Amino acid sequence: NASQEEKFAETYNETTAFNNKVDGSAVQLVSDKADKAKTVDIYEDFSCHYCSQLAKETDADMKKLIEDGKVKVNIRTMNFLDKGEIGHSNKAGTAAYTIAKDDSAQVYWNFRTMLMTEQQNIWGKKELKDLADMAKILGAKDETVKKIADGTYSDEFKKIADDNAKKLEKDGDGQVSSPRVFIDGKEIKENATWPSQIK
Repeated sequence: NASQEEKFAETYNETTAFNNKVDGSAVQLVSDKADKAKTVDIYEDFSCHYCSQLAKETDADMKKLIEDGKVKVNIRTMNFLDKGEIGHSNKAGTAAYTIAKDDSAQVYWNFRTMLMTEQQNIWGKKELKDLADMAKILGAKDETVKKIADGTYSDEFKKIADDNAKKLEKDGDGQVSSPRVFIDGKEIKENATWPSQIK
């Protein structure tokens, strides 16, 4: 509820030292320290439990690898859990994409963490205007908040999600599911420990 959400500003308030941009259908996270960095593709859906668990398990180790220039992470959001409808995966994904495209890496990172951590509490209960309010609490620019509420990128996001599903089908084993992690194009078997592959 509203009073709970005000406190998110304390809860989801990590600092970041990397850049964010949209590259094709990826949200690319990479720092200026990148030095022969490995490309890490992460296919995920904001309604998916195992994606939320993976984020909880790996986000701290991932953040450091990005900051230190060891990896370039492509967050490749999908929306299959909405089963073709415009549901939570699309709304949450659109909101996060809007921040990724127009706003700071720090707000993006904290918003993504929030969506994954709060997943079961918020699934199906947040419209774009509500996600916009959450983005404001987490520091998004005024225009970003407006674009989330307005669904300015809803259609763009539909294509992002479809494009990531198509890429996953081509690059993997043909199955589209999530979460999935690839390092330099090779699928990782135990996703929960992928950061430990990076030396």
